Amino acid sequence: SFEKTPAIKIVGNKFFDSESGEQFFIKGIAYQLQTSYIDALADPKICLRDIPFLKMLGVNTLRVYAIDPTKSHDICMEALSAEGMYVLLDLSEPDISINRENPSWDVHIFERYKSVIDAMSSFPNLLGYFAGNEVTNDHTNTFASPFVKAAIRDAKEYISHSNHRKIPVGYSTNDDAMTRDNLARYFVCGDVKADFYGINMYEWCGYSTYGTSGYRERTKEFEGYPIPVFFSEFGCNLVRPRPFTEVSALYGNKMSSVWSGGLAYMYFEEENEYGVVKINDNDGVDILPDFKNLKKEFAKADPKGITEEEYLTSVECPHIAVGVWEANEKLPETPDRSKCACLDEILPCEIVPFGKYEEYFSYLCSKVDCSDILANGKTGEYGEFSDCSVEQKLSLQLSKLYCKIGANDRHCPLNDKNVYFNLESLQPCKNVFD
Repeated sequence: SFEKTPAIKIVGNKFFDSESGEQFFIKGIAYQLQTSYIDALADPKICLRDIPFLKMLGVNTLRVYAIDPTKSHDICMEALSAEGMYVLLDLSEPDISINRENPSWDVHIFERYKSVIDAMSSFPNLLGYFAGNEVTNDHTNTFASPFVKAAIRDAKEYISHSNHRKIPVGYSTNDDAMTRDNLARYFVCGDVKADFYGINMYEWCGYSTYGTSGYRERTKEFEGYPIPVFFSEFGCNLVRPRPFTEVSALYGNKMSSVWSGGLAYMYFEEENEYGVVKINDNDGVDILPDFKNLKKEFAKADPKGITEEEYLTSVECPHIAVGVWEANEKLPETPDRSKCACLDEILPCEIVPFGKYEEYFSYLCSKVDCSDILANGKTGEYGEFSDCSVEQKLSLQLSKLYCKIGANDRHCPLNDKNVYFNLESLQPCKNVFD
């Protein structure tokens, strides 16, 4: 039973408890142990150790960056519900993410997102999904953001055309001044919109103020923004112990009318000095001085919200400007698993997954036309097979060189142990093919 955590819903630019009608404010902390990620919410001994410490801290929300969808989460998710706690969840993992330097929206990443959605959507205390975290981070990689918008669209589509509660799908961004307005506008522009928007906000350092930190200016620029907005991370570590005086500002009357709260970064201490606890060699919890300051600030924080009943009584995309903003409004298409699966059956020359990609793409794309696998977020040109996996794309180009050479001897023209002749290509899915 999840009675202590009714589903939160979005109306306009605010969160609301769907059963009480009261506005929901996030008082959170990031909770991530550093598969090749660790999924503490799949390990009862870890989460049941930490939840009593989370309870003392006074949080109602965790941010989790990676779960293993092949594992069960009901024990930890029920234990969290018992203490009134919700989860914001990233859909990616470290090795399956939109790469900001070479962005793609493809079958491999989309399948990861779906699996996470399938693993976690039955939990009423799943607050929301992040389709991206700081993908575009400065003016040289804004062309990554159309790939993220496509991911939001396709994630929302897949949630929509399914049996699940319509869990909102949003985005988490950094705080680079040259890109931040454009990013905010881009994610609510056109036909595809994020459902909510978190900022990783570290502008308030030590004993700062509302007027000197930048918080006032941020608050004024997000006032009237059409979707819920909050601090997906906060807790600058200039001075230590961290005072967390930003918490008083965040949940004060001025900021609580714009921001839906925030999540401190983070629970575990991990060589970066951001923890509120340290895990000892016994695997027990040692409370750090930060914990008490955060605890005391969250306890004082009493945001003045509005009831849903009371609250009840598309925008232009940024222009393209070279060097500054280069995110095309035209998005890549929904990746097609069945179409890309056909390459595995028909292609003469295949390569098993691996530095070598960049090397082997440079090589093959000098000998054959690679337009069919390129994805360009600046111009909105996406090749026919640009949604396929990193290996299928490479296999296609190698197979193209093989046929162009014409030898027809089953010698694939690239010397590498991962290259092999595909015997399935001699057999008679879809003749739609190339």
